[PDB]
Parts: sequence; C-alpha cells; structure tokens
Amino acid sequence: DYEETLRLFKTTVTSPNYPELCYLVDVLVHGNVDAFLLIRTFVARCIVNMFHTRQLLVFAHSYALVTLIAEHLADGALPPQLLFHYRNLVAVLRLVT
Amino acid sequence: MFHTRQLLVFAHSYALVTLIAEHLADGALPPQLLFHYRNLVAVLRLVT
Repeated sequence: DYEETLRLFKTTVTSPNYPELCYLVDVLVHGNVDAFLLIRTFVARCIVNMFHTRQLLVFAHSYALVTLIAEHLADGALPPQLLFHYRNLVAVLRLVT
Repeated sequence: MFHTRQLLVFAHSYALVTLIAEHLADGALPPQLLFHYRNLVAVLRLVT
C-alpha cells in the first residue's frame, strides 16, 4: 500500500503553489552529493515550514533531490513522517524496477 | 467568516474564486480554505 503517499504526491505536482526556490536549489545542487550535504539545514527548514504552512511537500520534482533527501537528510533534522513519505516514494521506484 | 459562521465566503462569483487560489495562496491563510478553493477550480478544470 502506497496509495496515500502517491495521492499526496499528486496533490503536490498538480499545484501552482510550488515554491520558486525549489527549482533554483535543484539547479545549484546539480545532483552532487556533498553539495547537497552542505545545504542540509536550509532544505530541512524549507520542507518542514512548507509542509506545515501548505500541505504539499517540496523537492519531489527532481529525482536527484528526492534521492539525496532520502539518504542524507534521513540522518535527522526532520520529523519522521516526511522522511517516511520520501522513503516510500523511493521504495515505489524500487518496486517498479 | 469560515471560523465564526461555518460557511466559506467569496464563493458566489468566478473572479474572486479564481484569484484567491492564484494570488492569495503564497501564505496568509490556513491550508484547508485555500484547498477548498483550489478544489473548486480543479473541479472546473476536470469538467472542462
């Protein structure tokens, strides 16, 4: 069962309220690992503050961002539910492959 | 209006409904009301 996480992802993607910086940070991170490691606090505050103020989660659009969130941000600095959502997405990819 | 009266407000006409979930969405509101109006515009998109 992943229908709830996929439903939330659908709400995020088909929403014009997607925050501008999410693209900009996707470009500057460039999918580079330690580059994402250096920006950990900013993305952690951004995802919790966004999810609390608006239900749609952020940085779901780019695969590199999703994978780097799921691995390196998992160490902490995030309430477990959002990390669990991202891990469920990555597990959905693993099930598909 | 929503909190006291239990009815949402400015739903009676298209211009207000379409402007609320494009320009007012940036903050300033609880998620539930904004998503009610976004659901109304999404219903319009589905039906068209």
